[PDB]
Amino acid sequence: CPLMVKVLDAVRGSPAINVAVHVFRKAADDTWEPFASGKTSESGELHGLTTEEEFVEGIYKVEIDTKSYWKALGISPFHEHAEVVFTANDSGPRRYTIAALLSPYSYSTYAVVTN
Amino acid sequence: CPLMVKVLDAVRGSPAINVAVHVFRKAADDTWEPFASGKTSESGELHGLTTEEEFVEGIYKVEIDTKSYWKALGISPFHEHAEVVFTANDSGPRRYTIAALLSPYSYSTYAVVTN
Amino acid sequence: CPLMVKVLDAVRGSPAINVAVHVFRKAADDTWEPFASGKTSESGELHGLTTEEEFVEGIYKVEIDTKSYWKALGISPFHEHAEVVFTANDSGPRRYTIAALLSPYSYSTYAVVTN
Amino acid sequence: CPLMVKVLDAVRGSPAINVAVHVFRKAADDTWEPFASGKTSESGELHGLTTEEEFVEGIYKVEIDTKSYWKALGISPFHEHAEVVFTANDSGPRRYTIAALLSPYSYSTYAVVTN
Repeated sequence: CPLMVKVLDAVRGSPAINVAVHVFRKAADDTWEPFASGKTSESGELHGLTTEEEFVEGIYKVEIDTKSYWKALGISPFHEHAEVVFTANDSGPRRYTIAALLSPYSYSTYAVVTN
Repeated sequence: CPLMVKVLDAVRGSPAINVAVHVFRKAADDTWEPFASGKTSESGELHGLTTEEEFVEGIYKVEIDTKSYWKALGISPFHEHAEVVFTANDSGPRRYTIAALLSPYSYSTYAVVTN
Repeated sequence: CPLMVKVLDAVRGSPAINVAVHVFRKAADDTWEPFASGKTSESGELHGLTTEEEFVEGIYKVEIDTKSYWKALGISPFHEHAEVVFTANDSGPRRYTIAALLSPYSYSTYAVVTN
Repeated sequence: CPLMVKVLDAVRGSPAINVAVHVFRKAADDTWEPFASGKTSESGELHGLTTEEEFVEGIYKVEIDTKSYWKALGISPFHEHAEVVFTANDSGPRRYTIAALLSPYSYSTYAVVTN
């Protein structure tokens, strides 16, 4: 599991469950190519998006579909999405945890990168 | 104005208005002595807490009364208050802005220290 | 000034100065069209990006060029940029402040929407 | 494990290791009584602070000794401590994860509360 996404709801103090996550990788033509996607579990985590073989060096974008999450809770939020754009594996393979803490008019994102 | 406090509401996307703020200074007996207090304005800011003369080097605590703010909005919060403890240090002229971004189960606090 | 961008540096406790900011508007072909851009001032703020006339309802993206900011300071960052995607909605008069608090491996973004 | 503390370093994108954590509980005389303490592990987590029997209803303060952590990394930070003050178990026993994301001039704290 070289890439994991974790999403927390800062209004309820709970994992954000069933949040759609789309990962893209920048292609040589500079466009965003679909790479992997999934939904967060009951723990607010999304495991198994990729493998060490497929997760090569590159620029990746993790799009967390926060607006659909808040709309299902009856909240009209500010953001469409939370986006996390980063270069991965440029100094060799690493394990990445991308976390997002959500509120209707704010989000925080952090990364924990381990070798 | 050497010390200003700013509070933002991440649920409503607005300044957090009428939030009580208490500032304390650590005494020689290691207890916290009341130093200044007020309520945030319509802009979520609290100005005029102290003066350059009174705001000497020392350890200060800013307590932002977040629970009463959320309860007034009908929202169940986690924290009793947001706390910011810091040492004021003279290293040329300084102005301190202590900011807090609030959500019911999370807060971020930052300081902007300028000359 | 219906749209303002503010950027803060959580490592130095200062406004993030000379940060490039690019604003885009979603077009009918679903691509992102350049809309406005600038660099943050000495106060970490970027004013005058647009006018009430031009800033119509639509989906906007604010890209804050955080990686170039950290690299100029000699700090190894995680993100390529901080991204803020939102819909501008007319529901009475509105002023949008898009803020970003930056650290090398994390950022918080919030919006203050006032009348 | 009804109470766990997790600390992350937002400058390095790593767990914050060997961070001292002190927990206090408000006594009937309104003073803060020592309750539990420990140091974060290699994963930035602190487990085993208390038991379901000992972690009764009350107001608790989690003091994370951030200044000593940054000073060991050669950084003179703004805050003395990160403090998290909350009422626990007032609607019956709950499991609490108290997380803190650290930077030299800012900290964010969130809680994940599960039944």
